[PDB]
Amino acid sequence: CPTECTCLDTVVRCSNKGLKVLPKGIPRDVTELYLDGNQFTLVPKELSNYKHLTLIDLSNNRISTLSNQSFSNMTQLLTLILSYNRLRCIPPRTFDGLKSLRLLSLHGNDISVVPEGAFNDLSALSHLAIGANPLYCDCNMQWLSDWVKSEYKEPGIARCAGPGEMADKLLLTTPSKKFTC
Amino acid sequence: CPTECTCLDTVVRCSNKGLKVLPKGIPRDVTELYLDGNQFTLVPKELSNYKHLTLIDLSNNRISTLSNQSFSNMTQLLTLILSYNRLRCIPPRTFDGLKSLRLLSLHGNDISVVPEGAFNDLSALSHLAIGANPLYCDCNMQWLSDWVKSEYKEPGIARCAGPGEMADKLLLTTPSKKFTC
Repeated sequence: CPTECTCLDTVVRCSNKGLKVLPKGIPRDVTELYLDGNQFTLVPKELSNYKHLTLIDLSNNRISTLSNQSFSNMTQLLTLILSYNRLRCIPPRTFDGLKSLRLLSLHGNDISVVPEGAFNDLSALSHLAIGANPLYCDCNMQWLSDWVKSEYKEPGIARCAGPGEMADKLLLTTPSKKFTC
Repeated sequence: CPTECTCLDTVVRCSNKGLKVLPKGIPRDVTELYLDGNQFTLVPKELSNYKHLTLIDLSNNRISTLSNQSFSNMTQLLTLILSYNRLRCIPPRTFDGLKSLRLLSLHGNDISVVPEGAFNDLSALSHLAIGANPLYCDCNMQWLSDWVKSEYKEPGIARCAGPGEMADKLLLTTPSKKFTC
């Protein structure tokens, strides 16, 4: 078990420890990894190397960018929590391969645009949190409006920042035809 | 259509209009009612006259209290959004009768206690939002840990404020055995 962490029952906790680098020597069999409340600015490239990992909590960090390699090779991942970071741009293939992912939180970031096709591989995703973001509700967000409107995937919290008449309207219930360019 | 609102084919919006009481003249056939961003202090009991109403949005109001009586007669309701209000605790029968409810948001309140049985009749509930609440995760909250663990319902935002070591711990994955008195 890393010095900075506690390890119990394949669950590894390194929460609120002032970390900006992944602790060395995390158990190979880790299933739940809690890195909330630290000072990471990037997703560590190594998280891909933990082949049993089904939950990642990186909430309340300083993460400003993702790469198309960030969650690569994580076909087993169930829960991905990126709440309360500094995300804005979401690379189009960031979530590729994540065919087991059920829960995704992007709530509390600086996101205006989620590119179409970003959820192409996310066929098991049942619960999206994407509130507390300045969503720009033009035709480029129309696909997401349609996506959340099947089986209550977003909880009526996320709202358009704009433009114009879209101001303060819920992502969930606003008709997809109103998302125009 | 109320003077304080805009209406389109059974959807009635009265958002950000400085209201503290329901506008008079809500059409009898209303299906979605948006009262977000006003100064309501209670859920109006007269909402139960509108028998086709399946979505109520009361986000961003000043609701400090619910009654066991709040949602009497409103059996058809599918969505109830109470985000960003002043709620401290859910009375145990406040959601009785809401057997069709799919989505309930209590996100962004002051809730420390949700009493056992509050979700008894919520057998259709598939998405709960209860993040940004100072949840007090003692034995009186163990049932809620078990409830969110029983099925995929909550995307990993809800957190314990306490007691003690329970501070900052996720409701979703923190073992129910830790919810003690």
